[PDB]
Amino acid sequence: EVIRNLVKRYVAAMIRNSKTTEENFKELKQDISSFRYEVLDLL
Amino acid sequence: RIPLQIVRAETELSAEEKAFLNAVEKGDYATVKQALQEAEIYYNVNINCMDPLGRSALLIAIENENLEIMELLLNHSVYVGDALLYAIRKEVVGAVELLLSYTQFSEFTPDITPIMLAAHTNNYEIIKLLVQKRVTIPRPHQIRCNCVECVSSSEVDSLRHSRSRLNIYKALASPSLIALSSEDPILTAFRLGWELKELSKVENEFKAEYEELSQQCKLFAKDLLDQARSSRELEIILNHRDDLAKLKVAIKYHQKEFVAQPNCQQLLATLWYDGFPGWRRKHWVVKLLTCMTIGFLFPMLSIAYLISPRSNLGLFIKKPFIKFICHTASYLTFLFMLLLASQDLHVQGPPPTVVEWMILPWVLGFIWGEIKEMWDGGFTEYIHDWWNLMDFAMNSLYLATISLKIVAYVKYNGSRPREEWEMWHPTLIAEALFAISNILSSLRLISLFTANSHLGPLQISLGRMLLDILKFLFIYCLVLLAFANGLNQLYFYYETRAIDEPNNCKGIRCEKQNNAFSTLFETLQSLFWSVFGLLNLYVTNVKARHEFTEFVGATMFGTYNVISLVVLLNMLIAMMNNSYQLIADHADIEWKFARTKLWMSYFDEGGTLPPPFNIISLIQNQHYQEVIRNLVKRYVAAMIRNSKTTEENFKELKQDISSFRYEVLDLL
Amino acid sequence: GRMLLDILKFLFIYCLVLLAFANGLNQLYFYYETRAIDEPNNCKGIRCEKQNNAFSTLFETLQSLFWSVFGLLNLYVTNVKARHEFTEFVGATMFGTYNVISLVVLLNMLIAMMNNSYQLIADHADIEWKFARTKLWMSYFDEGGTLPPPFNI
Amino acid sequence: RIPLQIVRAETELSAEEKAFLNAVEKGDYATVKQALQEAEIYYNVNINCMDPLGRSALLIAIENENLEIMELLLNHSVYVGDALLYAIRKEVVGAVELLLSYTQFSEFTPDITPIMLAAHTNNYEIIKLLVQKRVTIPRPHQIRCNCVECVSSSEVDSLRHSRSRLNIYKALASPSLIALSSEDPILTAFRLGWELKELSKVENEFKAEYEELSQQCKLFAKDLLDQARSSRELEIILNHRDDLAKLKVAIKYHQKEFVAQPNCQQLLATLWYDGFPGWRRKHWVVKLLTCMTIGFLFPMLSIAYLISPRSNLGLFIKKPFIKFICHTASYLTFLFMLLLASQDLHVQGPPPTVVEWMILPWVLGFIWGEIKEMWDGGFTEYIHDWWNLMDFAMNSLYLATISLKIVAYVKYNGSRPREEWEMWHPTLIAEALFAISNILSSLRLISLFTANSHLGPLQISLGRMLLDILKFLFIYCLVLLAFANGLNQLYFYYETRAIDEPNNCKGIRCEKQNNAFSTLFETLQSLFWSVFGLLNLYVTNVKARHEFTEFVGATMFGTYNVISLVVLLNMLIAMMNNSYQLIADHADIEWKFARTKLWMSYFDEGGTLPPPFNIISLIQNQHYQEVIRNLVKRYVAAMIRNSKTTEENFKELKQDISSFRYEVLDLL
Amino acid sequence: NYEIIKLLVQKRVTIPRPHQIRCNCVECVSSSEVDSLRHSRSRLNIYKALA
Ligand SMILES: CC(C)CCC[C@@H](C)[C@H]1CC[C@H]2[C@@H]3CC=C4C[C@@H](OC(=O)CCC(=O)O)CC[C@]4(C)[C@H]3CC[C@]12C
Ligand SMILES: CC(C)CCC[C@@H](C)[C@H]1CC[C@H]2[C@@H]3CC=C4C[C@@H](OC(=O)CCC(=O)O)CC[C@]4(C)[C@H]3CC[C@]12C
Ligand SMILES: Cn1c(=O)n(CCCO)c(=O)c2c1nc(Oc1cccc(Cl)c1)n2Cc1ccc(Cl)cc1
Ligand SMILES: Cn1c(=O)n(CCCO)c(=O)c2c1nc(Oc1cccc(Cl)c1)n2Cc1ccc(Cl)cc1
Ligand SMILES: Cn1c(=O)n(CCCO)c(=O)c2c1nc(Oc1cccc(Cl)c1)n2Cc1ccc(Cl)cc1
Ligand SMILES: [Ca+2]
Ligand SMILES: [Ca+2]
Ligand SMILES: [Zn+2]
Ligand SMILES: [Zn+2]
Ligand SMILES: [Zn+2]
Repeated sequence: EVIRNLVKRYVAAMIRNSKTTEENFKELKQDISSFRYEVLDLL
Repeated sequence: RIPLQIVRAETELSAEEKAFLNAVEKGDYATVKQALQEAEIYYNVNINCMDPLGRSALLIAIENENLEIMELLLNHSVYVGDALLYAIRKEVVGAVELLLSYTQFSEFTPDITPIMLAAHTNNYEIIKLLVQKRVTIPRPHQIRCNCVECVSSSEVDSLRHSRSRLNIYKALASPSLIALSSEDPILTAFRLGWELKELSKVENEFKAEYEELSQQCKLFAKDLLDQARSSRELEIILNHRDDLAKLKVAIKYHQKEFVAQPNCQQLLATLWYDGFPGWRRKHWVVKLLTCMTIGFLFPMLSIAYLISPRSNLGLFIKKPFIKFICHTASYLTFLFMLLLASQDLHVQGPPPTVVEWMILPWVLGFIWGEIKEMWDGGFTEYIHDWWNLMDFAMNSLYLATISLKIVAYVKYNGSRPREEWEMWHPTLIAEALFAISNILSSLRLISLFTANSHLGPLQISLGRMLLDILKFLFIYCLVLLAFANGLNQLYFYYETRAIDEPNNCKGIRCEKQNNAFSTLFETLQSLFWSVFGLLNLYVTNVKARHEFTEFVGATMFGTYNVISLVVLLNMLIAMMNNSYQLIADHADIEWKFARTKLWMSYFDEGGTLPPPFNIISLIQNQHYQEVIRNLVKRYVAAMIRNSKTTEENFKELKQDISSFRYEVLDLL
Repeated sequence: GRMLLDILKFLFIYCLVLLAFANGLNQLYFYYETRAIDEPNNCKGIRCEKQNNAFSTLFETLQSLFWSVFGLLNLYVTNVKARHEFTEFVGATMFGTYNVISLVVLLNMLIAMMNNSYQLIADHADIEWKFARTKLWMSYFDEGGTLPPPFNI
Repeated sequence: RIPLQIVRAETELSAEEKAFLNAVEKGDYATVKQALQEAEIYYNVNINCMDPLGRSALLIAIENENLEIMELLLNHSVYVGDALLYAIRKEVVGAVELLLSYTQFSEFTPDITPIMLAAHTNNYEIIKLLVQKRVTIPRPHQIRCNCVECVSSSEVDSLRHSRSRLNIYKALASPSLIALSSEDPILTAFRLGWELKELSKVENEFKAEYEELSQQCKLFAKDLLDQARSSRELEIILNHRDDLAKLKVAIKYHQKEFVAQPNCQQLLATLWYDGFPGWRRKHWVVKLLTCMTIGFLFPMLSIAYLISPRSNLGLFIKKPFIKFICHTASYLTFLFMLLLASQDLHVQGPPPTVVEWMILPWVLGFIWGEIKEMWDGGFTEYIHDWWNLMDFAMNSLYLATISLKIVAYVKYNGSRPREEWEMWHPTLIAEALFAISNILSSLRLISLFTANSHLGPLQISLGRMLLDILKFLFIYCLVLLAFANGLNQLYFYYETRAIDEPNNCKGIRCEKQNNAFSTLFETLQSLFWSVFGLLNLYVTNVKARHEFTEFVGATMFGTYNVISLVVLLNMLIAMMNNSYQLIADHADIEWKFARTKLWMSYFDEGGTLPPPFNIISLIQNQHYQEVIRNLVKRYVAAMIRNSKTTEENFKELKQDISSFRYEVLDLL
Repeated sequence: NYEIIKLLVQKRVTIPRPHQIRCNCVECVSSSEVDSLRHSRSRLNIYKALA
């Protein structure tokens, strides 16, 4: 049970540390362009 | 093959519970609202379900900075436990206010409170929002407290108690939490940093965290001082009493960065050159000539102060730079007389000469000044100098010299040649003590390297490398004693009388060295002098034909040489290199702190005359408060600007784009 | 050349220590000064085969403390003809403390200072050298001084 | 007051020309299209107008990655000069293809061409697009070319010529441009890096740029090798002929990173331990015992190879590790015999003893092996070793020793005691030469530290610090010669005959040193030995009572001591510290290169027997091409992935958002 | 990546067991002789997965 608690805490802490690249900007551009194409088609 | 499975299993989400969480993550407001409305009727989706990462719907909404979905979840009465802590850690203004207006796994320890976490984040907006209410932080006990509660908590759970104390001190040492809710932020920062340094000393573990908290408080004080925009404000700050009272308080708490502030140093320099208004812009030759002229006239200035303090010359010595020059010139003349004191020697206990009669008043002035400083400043201040130790040694040696001179004068009258004097004759001991005192007096000039720009930081560096030297001293002494014991044990059998020696000289200080290792004292001296190569090799030889014993002694001596020179001395060089590289970054700040202490030592009325001539509130609080308010405003604005000028940012951007996309698609 | 500045800075502290211990040793030893005739070869001072009167005068004391840096001062110079063993031990202790400072403490500190300064000035060595070499080259661009000595006269 | 105005004025934009440029910057397609259509009718807006930064409308559109507005401008026939260069530098795929299909200020020099700029950017997509057409890059001339065109261009404009050459070599050294359009990328990278290193040597200026281009080519070759996925591919690569031919070519071009490749080293290690299959996983004691057993049996293996090379023992010595062990054991036995050679001495020119008779075949084998290596390998390879210099010195000294022994044997018969022999007697010179040869032979073992993991990189570091030692040698020698000249000039008047000396011994190697500075040769030796403290101080004394001369000589000697020890030796220590810190990062690669050379030296059939026993295509090209194609694909994919895994990115995001906003607003 | 690793471990997935550091079985020596590069790469990948 102690190990289960430690593993939960470690996973949460390491995910937090990782959360706190050019591919990110590419994904942002992709999202904007997909939204733009959807809006243009709908209109 | 290695089978891989889930050792610690959990409760999996249902197909709907996963679609609902995915909708929350994507920010689709319409589907989340539909799921929330359907859960009230059909009870098919648990709105409080976690995810494989442990986050619930509310935590997902908070992490994405989606205020609309967050508020929608809050209106449906979802579990909100510890959500405020996640909102505060995320440093999102919307989540707090939303949440403020309203044993599972948690990423925060049970002792964390909203105000404590906000102070940990050092976020001025959220800290101010929480301080707007009635919030409190528990008072930590004394560093060395021994009450029943402290010992009970330490014994029951040392880890929990230590963690709680560290969290409390992290909360209190927050620059934003000191900017608010603190009468005197500068004094609070000083004392809090001092207490954190003391805790770092006491707490062998967690030492780095307390050190960094103390350094953070020191930097906060320095930045508050940096926000000053006029000389009036700086004077008001430094002269505030809880002159230069607050500067003295800063010096007491070892606030080196605060003292070495460029504006603080500029004000201290304007005070330092009281007489000369344009000393900053002068040539080297002009400054040197002025210093020489002032130094050569120190007796005149001292006499003028003695006769009439209120005159163009009487009060000219009370100026700090002039007073320093006069004291330095007096000490230089004393050293010159000490040098001249060695320019009939058969008289046993001779009367003091003219040079000694001139030296005596300087020694009396030194002793009187030391005891006057002890009487005025106190005891702790006297022993904190660490330069008063050499002064005490000098004064004691001079007093012993005078006592032995008196004893030899009143116990001997005849003129017997020195060749047949006793080994412990009073005159010889007095002369040896006087020579040691002369060495110490001339070495006392090191403390004046602080006043110089080129010699000050170098003196600081050498003084701080003396600590590495001291650390190496212990291991060297252990090795030296070990090999001295071995060599003495081997060689003490062949000890020879001084008569047997070719010139009736025994020991290593003879032209032909002998009996190098016969006694432990002589063995220690021989191993000392072999470091400098002054011990000859034939000292490892004995008259008897014991070639094995001679070779074994020679091998012990060679191993001692190898260690002490090849291994220990090079290790000392490496340690000095590392320490000097470490302390080269902070040399300027330490030097400016030391020089400020030196300058302030000459600001006081007492001790104006150098030896031997020394033996012959509401409105102030209001002004300080308004200046502090201006400083806090400026500091907050500057630090917010600096922070403004992560993957979570891109996640928030994606969340905003997706929410906009879903809204547009629904509307169309 | 740029490390010569660190050497110069260390020179002041070394000279202060040297003068202090020279004053102490001279004060201790000037009573036992001996004439050159009394010496075995009529040679007085430290540049004799048997060193003598190392600390009898301040000038000789300064030279003796200088040569002890290089190990050329023998230990028996701390010995006097009279049986004043306390005086001899005190002089030997002063000499040993001077040795300890000047060699163990001061010389290693000088080495550390030189290491730091050389590491600091290694980045800009090329630019400084090119500036100096440009000055040297331009010194030979002028008509004056074309003929080297002795042809210039 | 200082008036501030525009010294170099330009032509300001009109109110419309500014609104049109602002519309282009914001990405509003509708307003830009309206302005373009209105300009054709009213001619009120110059479509080619610049901005305060010099950018035109097309440059603004390219910089914002706005393909729609760009294409709209292109359809209206705007000025397009040098726009392709900006599109290529921006590394935007859309701009090129758009522009490809179709003296003002420019940010690119006139010698820049589209393919050259694309190669500079090292962008595989654009480089491939440009190579799809028929594009060429000018061939740079020889590094030391002396044709009329090169000298004419250098004299007319040295700056332009140097810039053009550097740009061409930047284009050619592009990893992407070598991945395409190159028959053998590995060989191309090797030779291009070699030529760039040679240019860096020749070009005193621009040295850093050529160095970094060469390093980039070396890294490209190493990465191409890194993309290998099987041992078959690695063998095909290393064995390709334009065995291990390509590895030898890499070693020739000093491709240290390519040679120190872990897979290359693993293959070389499998070749190195031919006999032992499991040497990688063995204990220290087992390896040591095996090495000792093989070394003690080296004569047996040599004899077995001599008698029948085709046997379990005849060909057991041809294995590289076994051959190395046998040669090392042979050299160790030679050194052991050299040590034993010093265990009647009055015979003038005695016959060689049994130990000398055993030593002679080893010397003959050494000489024969050296001349055989010279005959087989060549001259440049022989002199590139830099270890053959010590071997040549040893062989010459041994030959001189043998010649002098023969001369003394056939010119002397009587047995005269050595005390009355001539100073230049042949036996004495022969013995001195033999002793020097013994020193050199024993010192020759340094080259075997390469084979060891712990001793190899240390030897590399010490060898590379020998260069700093050599650099310090010149300044030390200048100082030494200067002070030797001064001391000799001062002291040569008091030169005394050897008879006048107490023991008829003259010079500094006597028990009482004398005439230390009488002659220049003796003065040089005396200043040398004072470095180690072996020169006594009384050598600065003269018989005459010239106390001024003695003091001046002593002061010269003291200044020499101060310089050579305090100043020069500490500066040497500082230089060594800096150089060792610099070369500690690359120690492993250099050591692995040196060890690869050592291992490959034992791969050849020639020189198998150690002394003294030495004196008794289309399908290969196709396989290499397919392997290279796979490597290039993998390298391109990996480098694109690495690059994927700026303020201009945020500017492009803002441009996309604003263009979407304007389109939506117009539609609504 | 904890999420994807958990997703894959939700199924029945296995990772091959590396042999002894100094293993001398027929399979290890056969793989080493046939392709040393491939065998070394596979071992390193397995230990990267397990660590
Ligand atoms: C160096 C050898 C020859 C022994 C010298 C003995 C004294 C003559 C020297 C040694 C240290 C020197 C002192 C080192 C420090 C200073 C700082 C200096 O103050 C300044 O640098 C000017 C700026 C300022 O302090 O306000 C005044 C000279 C003084 C007292 C020096 C005066 C002369 C001193 C005492
Ligand atoms: C050190 C003092 C006592 C003089 C010793 C003389 C020799 C007995 C020593 C000195 C250097 C030694 C050599 C240093 C280098 C090596 C590398 C070593 O090769 C290895 O490290 C095993 C791995 C491999 O090379 O394949 C073989 C032993 C050998 C030749 C050593 C054999 C013994 C040597 C010649
Ligand atoms: C510590 N020490 C020492 O005290 N004396 C003085 C002896 C009394 O004259 C040495 O002479 C000495 C030494 N260390 C050494 O070199 C090493 C280095 C590593 C391991 C060993 Cl074992 C020795 N030597 C030189 C030497 C080498 C071989 C032989 Cl056979 C004999 C002398
Ligand atoms: C400065 N100095 C010195 O001048 N001489 C010459 C004296 C005249 O022969 C030393 O012999 C000496 C020394 N320093 C030392 O080692 C330490 C190290 C740290 C603290 C102390 Cl107190 C001593 N020694 C060795 C020694 C140790 C114990 C004893 Cl009882 C006696 C001698
Ligand atoms: C270079 N040199 C030297 O050769 N001898 C040998 C002379 C022959 O015995 C020294 O004795 C010497 C020295 N350097 C020194 O210390 C400094 C340090 C900085 C500047 C000066 Cl000027 C001197 N000394 C000690 C000394 C100081 C003052 C006096 Cl008055 C006399 C001797
Ligand atoms: Ca004091
Ligand atoms: Ca060779
Ligand atoms: Zn308590
Ligand atoms: Zn050409
Ligand atoms: Zn196996």
